[PDB]
Amino acid sequence: KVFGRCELAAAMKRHGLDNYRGYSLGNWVCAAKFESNFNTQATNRNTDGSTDYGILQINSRWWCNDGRTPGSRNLCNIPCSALLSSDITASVNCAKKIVSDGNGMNAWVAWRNRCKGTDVQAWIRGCRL
Ligand code: NA
Repeated sequence: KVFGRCELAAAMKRHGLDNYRGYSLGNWVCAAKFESNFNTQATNRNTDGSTDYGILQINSRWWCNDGRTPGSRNLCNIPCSALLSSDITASVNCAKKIVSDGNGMNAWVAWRNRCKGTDVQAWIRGCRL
């Protein structure tokens, strides 16, 4: 599923991401835009052989099991394919654990390089939220 901007904002708000650990909703929509272009089916391989999955590009090195990342962890206790679903529940619940791990949203390289320090509230402008 490719989400609309306000559609994703509304679903993220309903799942409790607005101001989660102090990050306003615009931060999460900005992160999703530059991580996956709002596409739940996005995948990208990393140099170490791990793979990033879903709308927030969650990494199999630490967070999910894809059966092809030996020696890795599965801290969200999910198969990585669950992160590709049109239902974003698993992605959001895993993201909540990531952002709580001490580095905040700096865990997402696209957020640090393209969202941090910008007017992130622009990403929810116009939405009925
Ligand atoms: Na893993």
